[PDB]
Amino acid sequence: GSSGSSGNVDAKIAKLMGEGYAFEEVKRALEIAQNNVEVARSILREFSGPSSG
Amino acid sequence: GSSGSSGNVDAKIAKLMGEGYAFEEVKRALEIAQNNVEVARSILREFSGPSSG
Repeated sequence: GSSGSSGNVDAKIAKLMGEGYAFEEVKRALEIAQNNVEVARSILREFSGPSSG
Repeated sequence: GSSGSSGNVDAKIAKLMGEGYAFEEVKRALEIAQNNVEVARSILREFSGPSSG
């Protein structure tokens, strides 16, 4: 992506919440992930594990 | 740090292992962290979260 050294936090939370996760879980993921969306998606994947099919 | 665009993976695994975590745990943490030591620490703090004092 165009920038990889911080920027915003709330926009990232909104991003991950759109994947179908609760705000609380997302806030946890962005905290741990040093506020990175690309990285937070892996955290929520582990803590939730969504289905498909 | 000075540079964060991915890089060698072994050099990251071998770093977190020196903290006190097992290979299994470290390799996992790095994969979740998009192979980044700085974020892997926060992940190991969630799967282990060791004590001090």
